[PDB]
Amino acid sequence: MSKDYQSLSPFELKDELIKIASSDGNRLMLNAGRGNPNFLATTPRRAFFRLGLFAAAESELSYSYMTTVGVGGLAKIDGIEGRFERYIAENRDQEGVRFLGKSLSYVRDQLGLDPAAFLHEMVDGILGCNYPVPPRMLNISEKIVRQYIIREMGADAIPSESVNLFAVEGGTAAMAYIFESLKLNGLLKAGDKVAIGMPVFTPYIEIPELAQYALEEVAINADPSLNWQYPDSELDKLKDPAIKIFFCVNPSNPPSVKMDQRSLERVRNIVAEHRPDLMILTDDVYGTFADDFQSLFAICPENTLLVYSFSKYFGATGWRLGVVAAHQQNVFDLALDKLQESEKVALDHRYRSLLPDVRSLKFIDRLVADSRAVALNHTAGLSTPQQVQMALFSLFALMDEADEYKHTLKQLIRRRETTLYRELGMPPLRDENAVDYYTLIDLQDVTAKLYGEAFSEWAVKQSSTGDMLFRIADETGIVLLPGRGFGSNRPSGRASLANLNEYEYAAIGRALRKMADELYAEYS
Amino acid sequence: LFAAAESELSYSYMTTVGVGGLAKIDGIEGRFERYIAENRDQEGVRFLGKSLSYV
Amino acid sequence: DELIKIASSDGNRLMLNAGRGNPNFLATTPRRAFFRLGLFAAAESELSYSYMTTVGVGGLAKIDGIEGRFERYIAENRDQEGVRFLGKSLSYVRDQLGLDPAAFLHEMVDGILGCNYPVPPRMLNISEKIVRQYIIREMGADAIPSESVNLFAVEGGTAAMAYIFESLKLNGLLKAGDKVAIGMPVFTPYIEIPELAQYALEEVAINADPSLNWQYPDSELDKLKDPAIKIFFCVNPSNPPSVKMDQRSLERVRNIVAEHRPDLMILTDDVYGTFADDFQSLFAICPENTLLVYSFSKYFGATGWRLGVVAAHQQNVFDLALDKLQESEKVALDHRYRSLLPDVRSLKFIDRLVADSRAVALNHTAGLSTPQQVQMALFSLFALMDEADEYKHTLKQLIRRRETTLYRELGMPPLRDENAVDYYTLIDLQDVTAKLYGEAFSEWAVKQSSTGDMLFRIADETGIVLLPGRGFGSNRPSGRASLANLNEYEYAAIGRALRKMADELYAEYSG
Amino acid sequence: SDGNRLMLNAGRGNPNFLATTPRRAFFRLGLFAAAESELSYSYMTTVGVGGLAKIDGIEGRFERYIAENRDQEGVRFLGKSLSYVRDQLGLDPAAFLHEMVDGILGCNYPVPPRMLNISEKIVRQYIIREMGADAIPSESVNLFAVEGGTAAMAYIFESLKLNGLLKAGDKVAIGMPVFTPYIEIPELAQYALEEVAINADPSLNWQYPDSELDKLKDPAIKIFFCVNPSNPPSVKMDQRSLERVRNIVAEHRPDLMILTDDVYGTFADDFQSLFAICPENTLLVYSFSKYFGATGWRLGVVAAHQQNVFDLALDKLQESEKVALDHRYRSLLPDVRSLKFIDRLVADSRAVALNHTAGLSTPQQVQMALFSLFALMDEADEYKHTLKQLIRRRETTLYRELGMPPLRDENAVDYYTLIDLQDVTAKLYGEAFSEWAVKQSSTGDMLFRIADETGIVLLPGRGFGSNRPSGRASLANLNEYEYAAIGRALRKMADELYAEYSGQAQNLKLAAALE
Ligand SMILES: *Cc1c(COP(=O)(O)O)cnc(C)c1O
Ligand SMILES: *Cc1c(COP(=O)(O)O)cnc(C)c1O
Ligand SMILES: *Cc1c(COP(=O)(O)O)cnc(C)c1O
Ligand SMILES: [Cl-]
Ligand SMILES: [Cl-]
Ligand SMILES: [Cl-]
Ligand SMILES: [Cl-]
Repeated sequence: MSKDYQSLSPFELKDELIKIASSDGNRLMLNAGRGNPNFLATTPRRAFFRLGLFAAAESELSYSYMTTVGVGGLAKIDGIEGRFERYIAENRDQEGVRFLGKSLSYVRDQLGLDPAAFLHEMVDGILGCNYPVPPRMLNISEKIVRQYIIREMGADAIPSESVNLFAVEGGTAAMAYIFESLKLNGLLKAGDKVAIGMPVFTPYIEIPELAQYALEEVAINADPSLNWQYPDSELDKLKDPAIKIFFCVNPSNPPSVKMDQRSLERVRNIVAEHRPDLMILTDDVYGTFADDFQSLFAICPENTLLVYSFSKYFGATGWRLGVVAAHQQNVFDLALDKLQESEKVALDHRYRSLLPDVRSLKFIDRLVADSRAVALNHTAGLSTPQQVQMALFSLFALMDEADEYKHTLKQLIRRRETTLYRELGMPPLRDENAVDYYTLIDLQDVTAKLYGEAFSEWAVKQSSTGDMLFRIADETGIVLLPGRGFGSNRPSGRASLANLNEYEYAAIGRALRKMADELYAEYS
Repeated sequence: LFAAAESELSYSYMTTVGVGGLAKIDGIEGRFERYIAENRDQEGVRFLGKSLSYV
Repeated sequence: DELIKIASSDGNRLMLNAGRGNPNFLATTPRRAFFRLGLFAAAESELSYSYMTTVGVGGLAKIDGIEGRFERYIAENRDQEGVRFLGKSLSYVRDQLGLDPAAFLHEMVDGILGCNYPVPPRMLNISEKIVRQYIIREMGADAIPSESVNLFAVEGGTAAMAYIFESLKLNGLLKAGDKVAIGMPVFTPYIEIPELAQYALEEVAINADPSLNWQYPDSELDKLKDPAIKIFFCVNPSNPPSVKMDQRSLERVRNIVAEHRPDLMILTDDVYGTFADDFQSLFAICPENTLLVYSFSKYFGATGWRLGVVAAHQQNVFDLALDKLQESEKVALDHRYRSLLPDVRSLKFIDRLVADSRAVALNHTAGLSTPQQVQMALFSLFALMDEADEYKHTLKQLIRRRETTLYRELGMPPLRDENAVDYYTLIDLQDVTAKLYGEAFSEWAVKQSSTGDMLFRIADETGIVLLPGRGFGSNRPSGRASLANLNEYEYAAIGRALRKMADELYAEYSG
Repeated sequence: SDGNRLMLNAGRGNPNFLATTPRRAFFRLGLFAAAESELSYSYMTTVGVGGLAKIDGIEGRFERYIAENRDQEGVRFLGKSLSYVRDQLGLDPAAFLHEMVDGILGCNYPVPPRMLNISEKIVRQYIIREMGADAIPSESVNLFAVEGGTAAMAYIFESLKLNGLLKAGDKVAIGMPVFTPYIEIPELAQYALEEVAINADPSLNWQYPDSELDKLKDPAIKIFFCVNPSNPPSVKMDQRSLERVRNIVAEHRPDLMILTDDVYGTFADDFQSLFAICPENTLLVYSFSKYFGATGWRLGVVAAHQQNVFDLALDKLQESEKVALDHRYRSLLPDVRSLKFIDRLVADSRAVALNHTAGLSTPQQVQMALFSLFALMDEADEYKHTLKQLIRRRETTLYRELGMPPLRDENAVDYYTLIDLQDVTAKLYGEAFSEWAVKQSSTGDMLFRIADETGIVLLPGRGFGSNRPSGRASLANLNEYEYAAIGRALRKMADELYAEYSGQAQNLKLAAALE
């Protein structure tokens, strides 16, 4: 397939290169531009499996008949704290159990929630024996996860009670649901313009283009000379009232830098002074990998729909865990109040089965209903075991006051960067906005640092992206994404610093150094 | 629980937080067989062992 | 001399006889890992012995199926620290270095049993790959392709220097009368060796300047431009001053080699590097001109293990110098190494170190014992796997705590800068007296005492012998302590003794 | 193959057996030591950092470790070790335990450098017993621990040169045949010594004839260099030979230096070293490699008697030579004329100035002391008998189809065995055939046939001067089916030589019946 990559003829060369890839991880980058982590948070997963064993015993205590097979009943909330405290006490030597005991203290003692309700939500939830209720998100899991979201998005000033979440099957489901609900509710109409922060991976460029949404894309271009920050002139394009929504991945993918303070402030001022109606849709999956991250959701909560995925930070791509966050008073609901009477009446009919007064149905709840064709709203929602795992990842981050996990992953990314660039003039100079979950390996910069500016200009002209990607693939079996495009004046390639082990980054550096040495030998 | 151990066998660095790597397919039958042999008294484990035979 | 007499102890004797402070701390996790690995290996060996007997006899461990058996041992012992470390080690080698896991485990098991001669003799295959990653990292030599670094495992830096001077002489790279520039001050043994009649080298001092916090001035380093100086011999971080060469200094040498002395040999002893902040070796700066000697002794608390390596870049000035010898010298060398290989002119200097270490003919049974190479690899893994440098911070904080305890009654520790290492610390009478009672008093006090009075007195009240101050000359009463070999109350006792002496000096002076 | 290459490159067979009890005792001692270190570390920390073990109270703590681990083989051995050192050698038990604990942690430089104090006393008891040197008071023997016999020979030749005991052109008598490395070292240009062969006689079963030993009476021969038991022949010098050397030293050459390598002594029956016969004239080199299957550990010792011919020769150097040595060794002590040769070996091994940090690593010395204790405490020699029976089992397997093993006498060692075609064919088909087969065949065809069918390369039989097709194998480095394959290949070859001899004979008869 290779959609992201493609986005003796030159075409067939590209096809041959794609065929070299041999791992699911390499193919995921070529097809969809995502780096699947090869690390994962184990403590909250062990806590999840240990909670399940406790829950299985709680279920068997509720089965009343002598049975030859394993059948259980529903766990009881009465007496649950004491039974859970016995389980904790009998298993102090099991890491997952110790984590569960601390998480109960955090929720009961720091969040101030009902301990038996928490334990029962977690036990019944991990048994997966009841439909999610309410469908938008389990009650205590929502309060736990939103504390995590607010902290990592740098949105401390927003009172936590003003934030609501819809738990979904990763950012992948969130985007599918959000675009469908914006169309269904007349918030995005045929011909409307969608401003997109670019560069961005292909799936997000593609969604608005679907014929089912007659949308026009307007590029808000990141500037390489500014280390991929969006210049004020680009951000100012958001002033055109024709742009109904600003769609952004922050930290970005592929550049992998977070928006700096100047950029965030610019957007905040454009919104307060010129576009109080602007809808913002931001995907902040990489936030925790940045230093002192602050989301567009923290800056303009009333105008932003935040999409947060747990996939990359917790190494949970296969768990499909995400949330859509909205402030209680937002521009989407303001926009719904402004629809023409004809659209409002059609929506009264569409959601009539949900509640008496549809005009009072908030957009975040329309997302839930639309995700399952409305009529099935009562059985909608993310599975309860998924919500439980999501809550345990959240508690793991929240209870780690010194951010040990976050520091561990950031040092791992830097260690890999050093290994990759060792033989290429060392890692590129970083700054406070660098995230580097993805890295751009530029031929001009590498050859310059190694043999000087003059050799480098002769080198890029002598070479090509295709040449570079082929030499690396042929020697290591790893196919990098084209950094700029096969026709570029500056041959470059991109790799994720999350999906390979050190000797593979070393091999890539060695293949590239070798190519640089042979070019210089010729230039000698 | 077996998979968490498999993931931790793939983590290369010293750390005080629990971090694991991707589980390896090489030698997996042997490690699974050891897990099964050591936990013959746990109901879930006997079931996993028979599942392998069925498949 | 008189000091050892009034204060007898192995620690004191070592300080005066060898100018070294033996660490009183040691890395234990990789040691427990070594002993646990040994228990696994003993069981592997016993199961390879085919006959029944009550006697403890074992056979050779088998490589086939070794990973599965090792994984069972790890899974069965999650509660033994040494075993968990071994489990992480397997992943680091398999997953981060990308080396064959069965080969790594068999090299470690076979190696700890010590049942086979080291092969190749220069260094076991996988231990070399593991240890060079550790060397490259701590020497701050990241820009050097690691496949270009080769190592010869030796019985500590002590064996390294002996091997190196003998091989440089035997191969005509350092002839009697050649000038050797030495970074001074340096401890006595390095002053003495080049001057043995056996080598008869002429020493040229590159003097560290106390007024620059013991860095070498550009004027001193420029002496290297003199072509008669064939080699620059340096301990960095230095012993006794204990500071690392600053950026200005390393760049000065790099320019000299690049612009004036492409042929200069460099021999650097960087055993204290890990105790410095952001250390960078001359090997990282001039890899093709430098023979690096690295000892595991001080950092790991492993003086008794005798673990060291000699590192060389695959393309280096020593082999260029071998290529530039006169043909008649080459012919003599062909006859010397004839038994080793058909084409002696292709024999690299690092492989000559190995052969010369055991009189050439015994080359195939030369090299560091295999259990020593296994322990060296485990110390190296322990540092590589410690991404946050926790062990390093712990030792640095321990050094600082001792320094604070030592100087508490002496005006506090001397102002530290980015190049400070302080494995050895200078206690200067004038400086201490100045901080306590004023420069006026310190100029007087200094004429009232002397290095000998100071040392004899401290040794008599505390049982501790300091190294006499070296580097200024003699003009200044002063002594050096190691912050690595004593416990807190002993540093407190030294400070107490010096303060009392300062207080008596002041009592007089005041009246 | 590495084992095959070792035989070809170094002329030695690496054992495939090893002493495990003393190794388990070493790893268990280490775990005890690690906990001792951790208890001397005073600060809370996340990483494993330890302090130095304390001697105060060490016996009680060690006794608790022993009592709590009665089920671990290594631990029982350790407990008996303490009794042996304390109750039989009469040494300080706390000092012994602290030397072993601090030693195995490898946290202090070896002191004194020549050898740890207690390890030296323990190892010399073992050396004296296995070398058959009991008549020598053990206090009269000093040892220098080194990195195997390999390091010993390098240090010894270098020290003999540096101190002027052997000068260019001096003659060195060498017991032959001997393996290659020892013929090559004396001829290096850096030594330039003249070699004089002392040839073992195959008709004397590889013993040195008196006429050969008598070559030592030549005053120009400064040293006799011998490997005993020998390699490659693998026989120990008999009583007659030892006595001949003893009489020559006593009557004609009181000044003769003897350098003997006795690594194979424990494989011989009732071994006696030249060191036991002429202690004052001999430097003994003993390696632990072969007997304990410890080639990778590199454990060796150089042994010298307190009063020896080496120090006498240093006292007889020209005053000009002593003045130069006064300068070489000045940093070590004030009276260089009192520095004994065994201590110059130590200083010279590390360029003199690094003397105080010279010496074998302490964990190596601890392992060597445990191998020594294991042998000393094995009163009935069970380990030795076990190894000898394994060697004999392999020998039986090798020769089963070759007419059974050759007749062994009281001087046989057979760590290496000589497969002599003349003997094998005589045993299979008679002397007449045997006399004919020795003329038809060659060592080269023997080695090629075996290598061709089995993958195993043997060493050519050396020492004969009358074309005797033969090859040598080590009985220490292969498994039974490999020795069986070697025997099968040889039997096949003997059968083809026989069919041909038989055919020629029948033809000779038919040809005559036609005339
Ligand atoms: C990796 C990635 C995600 C995660 O999507 P999920 O469906 O939640 O796994 C989201 N957005 C971007 C830009 C990504 O690169
Ligand atoms: C302590 C130290 C060493 C270590 O020598 P080893 O033989 O390796 O124990 C080396 N050089 C210097 C300058 C040191 O002070
Ligand atoms: C096997 C062997 C040795 C052992 O040498 P090390 O260096 O001690 O391993 C010594 N001498 C001879 C003749 C040998 O055959
Ligand atoms: Cl657990
Ligand atoms: Cl179960
Ligand atoms: Cl342990
Ligand atoms: Cl044991």
